Amino acid sequence: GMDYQEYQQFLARINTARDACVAKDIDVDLLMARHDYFGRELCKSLNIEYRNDVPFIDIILDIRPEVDPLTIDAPHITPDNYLYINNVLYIIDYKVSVSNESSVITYDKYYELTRDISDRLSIPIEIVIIRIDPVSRDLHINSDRFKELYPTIVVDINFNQFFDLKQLLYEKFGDDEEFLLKVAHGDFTLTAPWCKTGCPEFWKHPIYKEFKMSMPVPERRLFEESVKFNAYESERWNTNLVKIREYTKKDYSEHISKSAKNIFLASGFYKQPNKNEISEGWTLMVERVQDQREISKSLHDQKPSIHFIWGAHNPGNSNNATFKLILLSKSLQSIKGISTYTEAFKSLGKMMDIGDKAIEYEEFCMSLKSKARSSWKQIMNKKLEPKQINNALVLWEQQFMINNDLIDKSEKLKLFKNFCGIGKKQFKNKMLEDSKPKILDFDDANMYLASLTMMEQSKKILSKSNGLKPDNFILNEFGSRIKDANKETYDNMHKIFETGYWQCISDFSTLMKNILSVSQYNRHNTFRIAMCANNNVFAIVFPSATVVYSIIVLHKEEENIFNPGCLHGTFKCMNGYISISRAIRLDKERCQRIVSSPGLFLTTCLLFKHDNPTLVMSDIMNFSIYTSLSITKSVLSLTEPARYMIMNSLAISSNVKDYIAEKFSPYTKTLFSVYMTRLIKNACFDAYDQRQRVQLRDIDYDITQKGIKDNRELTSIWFPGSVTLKEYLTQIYLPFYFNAKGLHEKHHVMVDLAKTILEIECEQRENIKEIWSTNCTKQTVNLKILIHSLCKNLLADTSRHNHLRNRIENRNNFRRSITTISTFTSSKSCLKIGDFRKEKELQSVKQKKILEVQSRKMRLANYEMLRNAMPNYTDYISTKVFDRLYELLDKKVLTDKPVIEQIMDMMIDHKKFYFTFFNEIFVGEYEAKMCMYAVERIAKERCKLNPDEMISEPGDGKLKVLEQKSEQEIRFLVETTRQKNREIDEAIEALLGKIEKLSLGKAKGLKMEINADMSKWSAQDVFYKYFWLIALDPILYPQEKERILYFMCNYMDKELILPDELLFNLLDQKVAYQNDIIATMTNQLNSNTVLIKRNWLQGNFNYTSSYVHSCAMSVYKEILKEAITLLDGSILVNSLVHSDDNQTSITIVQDKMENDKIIDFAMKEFERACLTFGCQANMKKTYVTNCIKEFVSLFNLYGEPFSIYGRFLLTSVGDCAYIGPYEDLASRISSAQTAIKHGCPPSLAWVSIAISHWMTSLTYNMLPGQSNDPIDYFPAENRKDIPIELNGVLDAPLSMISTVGLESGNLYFLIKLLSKYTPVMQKRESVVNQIAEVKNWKVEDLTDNEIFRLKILRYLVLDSILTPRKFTGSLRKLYSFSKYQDRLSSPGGMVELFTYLLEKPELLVTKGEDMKDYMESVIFRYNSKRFKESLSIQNPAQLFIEQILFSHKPVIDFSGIRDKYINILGKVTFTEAYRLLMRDLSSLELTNDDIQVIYSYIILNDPMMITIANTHILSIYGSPQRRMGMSCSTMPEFRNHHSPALVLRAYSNNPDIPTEMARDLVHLKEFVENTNLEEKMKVRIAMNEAEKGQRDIVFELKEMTRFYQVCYEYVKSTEHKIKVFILPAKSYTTTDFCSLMQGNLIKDKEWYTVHYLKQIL
RNA sequence: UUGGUAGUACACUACU
RNA sequence: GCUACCAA
Repeated sequence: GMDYQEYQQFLARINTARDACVAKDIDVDLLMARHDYFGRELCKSLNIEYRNDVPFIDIILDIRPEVDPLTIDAPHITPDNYLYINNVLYIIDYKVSVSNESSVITYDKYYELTRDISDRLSIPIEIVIIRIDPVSRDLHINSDRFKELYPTIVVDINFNQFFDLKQLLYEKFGDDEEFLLKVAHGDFTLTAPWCKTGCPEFWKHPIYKEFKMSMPVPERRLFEESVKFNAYESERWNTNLVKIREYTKKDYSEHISKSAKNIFLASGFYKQPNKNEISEGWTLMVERVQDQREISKSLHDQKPSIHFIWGAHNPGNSNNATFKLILLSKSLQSIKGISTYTEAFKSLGKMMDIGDKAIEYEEFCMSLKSKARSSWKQIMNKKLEPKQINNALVLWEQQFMINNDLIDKSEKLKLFKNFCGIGKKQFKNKMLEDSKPKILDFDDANMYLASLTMMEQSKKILSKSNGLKPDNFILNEFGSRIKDANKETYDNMHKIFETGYWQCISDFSTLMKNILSVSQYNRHNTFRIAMCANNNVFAIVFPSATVVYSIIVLHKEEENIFNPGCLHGTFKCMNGYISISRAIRLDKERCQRIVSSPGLFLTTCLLFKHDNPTLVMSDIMNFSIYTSLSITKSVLSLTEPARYMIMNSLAISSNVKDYIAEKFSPYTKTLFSVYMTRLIKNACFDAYDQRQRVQLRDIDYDITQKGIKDNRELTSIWFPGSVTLKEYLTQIYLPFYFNAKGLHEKHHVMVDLAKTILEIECEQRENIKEIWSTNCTKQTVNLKILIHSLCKNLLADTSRHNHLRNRIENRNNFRRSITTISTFTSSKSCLKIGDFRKEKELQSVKQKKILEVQSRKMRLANYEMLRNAMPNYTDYISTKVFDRLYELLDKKVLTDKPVIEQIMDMMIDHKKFYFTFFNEIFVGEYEAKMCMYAVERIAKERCKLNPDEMISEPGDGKLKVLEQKSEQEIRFLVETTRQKNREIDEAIEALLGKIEKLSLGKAKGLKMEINADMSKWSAQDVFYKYFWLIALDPILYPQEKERILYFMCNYMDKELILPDELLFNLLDQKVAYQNDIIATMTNQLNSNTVLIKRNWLQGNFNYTSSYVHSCAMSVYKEILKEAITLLDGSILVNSLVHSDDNQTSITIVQDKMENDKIIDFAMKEFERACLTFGCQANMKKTYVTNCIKEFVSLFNLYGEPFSIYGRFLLTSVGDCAYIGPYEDLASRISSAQTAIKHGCPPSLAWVSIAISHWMTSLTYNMLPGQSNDPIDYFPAENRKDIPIELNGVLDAPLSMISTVGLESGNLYFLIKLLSKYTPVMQKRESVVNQIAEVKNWKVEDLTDNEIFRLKILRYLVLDSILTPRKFTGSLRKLYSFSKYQDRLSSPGGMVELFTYLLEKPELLVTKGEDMKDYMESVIFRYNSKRFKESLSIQNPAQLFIEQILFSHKPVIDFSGIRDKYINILGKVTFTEAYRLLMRDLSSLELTNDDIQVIYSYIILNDPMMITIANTHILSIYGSPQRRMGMSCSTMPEFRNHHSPALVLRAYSNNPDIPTEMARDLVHLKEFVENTNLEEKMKVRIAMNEAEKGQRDIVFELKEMTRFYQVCYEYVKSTEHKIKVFILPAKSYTTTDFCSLMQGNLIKDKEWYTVHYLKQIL
């Protein structure tokens, strides 16, 4: 082959090389040698003279000696060789390449540059590129004329020696990162392998053998060939892809064409909504429902539409608590007549009859309260003895003993067993496996009329004036701003607040708050009494998670009550009537929503009514009060399907028939549900009849006006009136968001989920046999089409970023320690398998002991078993992520080597996988999490490159993309139709019988929007298809592929673990063989596991699956395009993909076919496209329009963006962790912020903000006149002037609130001061200038309020403040906690660890890359009280009520607050904290320097706060204008290093442990010494210990922590988040965004232009 | 840890 | 579950 001396030299250089530099040079020399070697052998075959390089002037001098080299101006190119024959100049170049790319550039360059000289000399110059493929050895020559001179070229040439040399060089430097960078060139770069060896076990894996045998022989070879391929060692990175693509090209192209030709087979009759479709669907629905339910036509089977009866108040009587107590007692005893429970009721009134001894009652109660309020903790070891007060046995305020002297045992029993339903079961069952749930007959005539009268009656009663002042918190504290935003909404509030509706719901809320408060400490042998501001309504809280209660209403006329279907009986008493509701057993989470309901109801009504004069508020309220309060499964079964039913009904193409027939399953237990089912039914019919008004006709300015200039011509759904399209959509989609979470029980959501999973698995085992098919067989993939489409997409996507593998590694921290990755160190749940029999069986015993004790303590009248019955029980426990990492680190299973390297190892080591449900809906092992991390993050990055894949799109990016696509599509439709008819239009407008002939022949536009949904995405996918996605991937090495595929093989052998909960119930009633799917699939409860093969579990492979989804839509695009060119038309196809969400947009212009046939064609190919890739498009849900896009609950209407922003407003009432006034309010406010960027109008945002305040204050009894109300305790004559940190009212422009939330409260206050106290001459200056002028301020001139505020800002805010502490862990399952306990018990353990952390203070804020660092930082965490509390799951209802009940107890650690400004035993009450705060401030004065420090930490430290400050000062507003055409704009960056963890270590002073580390460190030190800190805490430490006379290791830790936490939040750069705002115009800069925001959020009806007087940022 | 004895604590309170 | 006392 090559020269031998030359060969041995290369072999010496390779052996000697120690540098990427040296090795790189060898690579170049090998290539250049190989190129020369070819040329020499090539020239020998052509029998011409060999020349390595030849100047072009020499070519001329040779063929034209008479030409003047000084005047010819020859090009500056150097061809390898040439040949002048027959007056034709052949320019030659040799290439050794498997690709033609080098040749194209060489040709284009040479050809272009030889044109000038060709024309001058009259010499034809032919450019000849002679290439040889070094693999096949085939020659390729472009020049047809050169092949005529050499029609037979033979080059017996062998490149084997060059391949061996290259291979030896590359093997030696394979791990050299620098080598890969230099060698790689230049559209593809790799990194070092993640592992050395592959996985031989893969090739023997039965599941691989299954995957193999299922393919034809060629595809087997190609798969094994593709796995063993690696781009690093190959000529090009894409050879494998290209090879496999070309092999499958024939069958692919035939599929595209065969499918495209189907356009001519379309009948044009596609699935389509109409009267009959709806009717027949409904018919089939009723049939199915009857099989599955027990239908009743009887009203007495009715369930409560609302868990509440109500009556108006009585101004004739007193509203004193004690008065009301007696009033009820007497009213109960004076019940007249005989009925089943009247004797018990009278007895109850007797048991709370304190007679006239009210003063005794009060003082007894206040005595008990004072005691309880004396302690932060609960009172212990002091028995509560009931006091005798008249006939009543009083245990506590409004708690009464169940006195057996005052009630017959026979009557008492009826009350519990039958009325309360406590301890009763009627098993009228015939076989072992025979009792269906009962519902009302929604389609019965009279049953409907029954529901209608309830709605009618409730309107007659609640519409009436409540006869109260409308005044309330929302109105008094936010009415002003709401009115200025929009007077209409202000008026609408009053309309509501004046009615019985508002009072009724407000009463239910207050009473429920009190019911819950009261239920907490209620005992098994006591009842309790709840009251509210309405002196006619009460609640009896019956003895015992849940509350059992009955509402009691006092009223004058007997039928004058609001009875939403839960009245038990109305009774005549002494001075009128008394009504009692059925006993209600309601879980406390529902109860908490009831408390919140006034917010929901107000929000709902104002929303539905907003800006619509056709709607009657009365009608709105009657509907809204039920949706707000009917917190039931009944309504849930209606609001979900309503979206699909109604939308399908008005769609171009859809399937109402099937959706209603199969999936609509009403649970009409209440009358309201029956009433609502009807509204939905009519909605569908009404929807179809106005279908043509929604869907656009044949139409640029005619299209956009429809959505922008939205006129009100559609029929309203839930109440009489007319409605715009937007408003129409809100009525359809909003109701789903009324629904509460967890309306289903614990046991019942699991069981349903378990059964579906198991059923699907069982179906597959017995029917699903095939993996591949060409006819879209159920749950199959078209093999060759998958392969070809993957190659094509893998090529296109990989080409648009050359450093992809690097991107993956860096963005997902593959190279870094596992201990530095959030998701691998989280507090999420995780699963581990092992032997925990003893632990659990001991707990089984200990649990039953505590059960019987409490069960024995009654003045009233099993794991071990499981594991004896189950031979194959896979034992397990659920721990936390960080805890499992600790354990594995501790047992040296894991290490702190790069995470990706351990993942690779884990893919071989973990052979058996397990998953289960929660205590991402599946919990997996930590090991499972590691493996899938690699696969999904690889996919993640390539999804980001793929332009159609959107699950990878960061932030709010989707809403902006939808808009860009739809504005691109309106353009295409318009311009394309205008250009196709330019000539027809000209002939027409030039000139009625001959105009008509021409107007038919013109092209018609077709726009269709496919809003699609995929079916059983994860449960019925063809998981095998992803094997190719891995094998074909060029960025993966063979060793990496082998391990990944071995994992995926194992993954298809994974097992689901059935929670013991499911297994008990079945064993409990297992007398013999049973057919329940759970027992069936467990070999009759032999195992607690089931093998789950084909179902990859929901949430685990989203990116991977979403990438293939994109591939399926790329085939779809090609089919539609080919189909339309057969009609010589134009087409634009766009597709947006998001796991099981798909929005595909088609725009067509053609003149040979009716649109109905194109629609019919397009949908069938959509269905087929999904199926060929193993996806099942769901046509019950999938619907088609020509104007409305829907994608992941985002809309685009005729080009304009649209969102159901209401859903965020409804969640702004319940979302908080219940920690404190400031935190809770912050949490609730962020929902209003979200709604704003989603298009919420100004006035409705304020209502949300108002409600948020109310709920927050309500939680801590801080409302006006309430105990913890701080107004009187501070220098302020208005809530707006009291700080936000002390639960003051928020005061700031809405534009500012939107951008920076609660922190705007202070920021605005500081801005008011600048506007007031800077000199008259400086007022028009920027912020920085006005802050400098603070040194010329007079503190003495400031008002008391202003100094109070400033003092708080200075000494408290710098580095939330009034946060209650709780006495509370139950952390037995945490491995790391047990170790923390070993260290507590160890003699010097903890001090040793505290010491270690002070030495490495980096660990106080971060977690080091080191293992030891991590393990020791975790043990440390446990020393924190608040951390340990986080690990235990907490019921939000219990968090809510605990906060209420402890409101008067001392829960403020003021000593923790006070110490921070110095240079008392235990806890304190809220109210006492206020007082202590004021006192301290009085003796702590405020200087001009202090005020500057305030401005510098708040304003000047944040570029955002500077900008926002300037925007408010320097702005001036232009005249108002309408809102027309809203646009999506991304929020720009305002703010302008290395890993914070290491940077902080360097600080404690060696940038070593590059130079840039010092660069970081230098300006970290500047931040320190300017606002001195290093010297501040050193002094602060020295003081504390000198006072104590001994070292205080705790205080030193606290100080250090905050010192370094300040540094941690200074160093770390925040990655700019993508958040998109709907605005009146487009924002192109930071200046635009502020002006628009500032100008868009002031008035509902109009918006303003905002200009500025000076520079801003 | 086991066994025994005795307990297990609090809001609304309102123009109505 | 938590608390106080007692016994091992």
